[PDB]
Amino acid sequence: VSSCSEDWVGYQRKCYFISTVKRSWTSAQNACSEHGATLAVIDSEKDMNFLKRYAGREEHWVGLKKEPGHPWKWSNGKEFNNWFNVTGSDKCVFLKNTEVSSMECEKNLYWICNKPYK
Amino acid sequence: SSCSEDWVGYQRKCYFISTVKRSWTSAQNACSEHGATLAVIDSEKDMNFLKRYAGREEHWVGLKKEPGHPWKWSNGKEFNNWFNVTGSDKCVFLKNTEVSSMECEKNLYWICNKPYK
Ligand SMILES: [Cl-]
Ligand SMILES: [Cl-]
Ligand SMILES: [Cl-]
Repeated sequence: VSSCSEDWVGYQRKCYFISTVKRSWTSAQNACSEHGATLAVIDSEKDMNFLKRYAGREEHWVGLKKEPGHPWKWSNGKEFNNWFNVTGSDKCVFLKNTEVSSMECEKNLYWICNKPYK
Repeated sequence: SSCSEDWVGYQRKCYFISTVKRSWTSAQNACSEHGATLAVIDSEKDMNFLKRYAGREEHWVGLKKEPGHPWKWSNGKEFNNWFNVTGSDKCVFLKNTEVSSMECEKNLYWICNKPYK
């Protein structure tokens, strides 16, 4: 048995899936959830650097969302402590090779899921 | 299991992206130190992954042409020219928007790969 599917990317004890189609943050989260994953949680600078580089030119949703009145929360429930900057003031976070920013959640963007190694 | 620490697993191969720029030969030797070779590309999936993994900077991969011999992959498989290598040099590099060639003695980042079981 192996830690990740052959069509997922394994890095630093997490398996990643990068989508081939664009959908809303909520639909993407649902799609990750169908595969025992969440929209990507980023634990380290290593994880961030890998994610931004690979994302490339195109915006990709990741597992971070900010609701007015609540702290920033990762999709696995872990509170986010703002160790990286997120520009803009929209609820849903995306990244790409040159930015980590925010956009309206209903916008159709590519996405990235992750889950622990099996 | 999986690829080792600091390696990336995709399509039953483990990949490693360098943090320093070196000649193609020095790069191949560095890969060899870790049971790998400069990246070999078996499929369109591998190619698309490698170009994305490489990002914006040029990275050496395991394709090289000795001017009296055909093109050959670092794992011994002859290259069937399923993609074009532009430029005018012996050693192949790629990045997210390009596969081309450069003088082998030039210092570029590199990507290693190895199968895995
Ligand atoms: Cl998809
Ligand atoms: Cl290195
Ligand atoms: Cl360097």
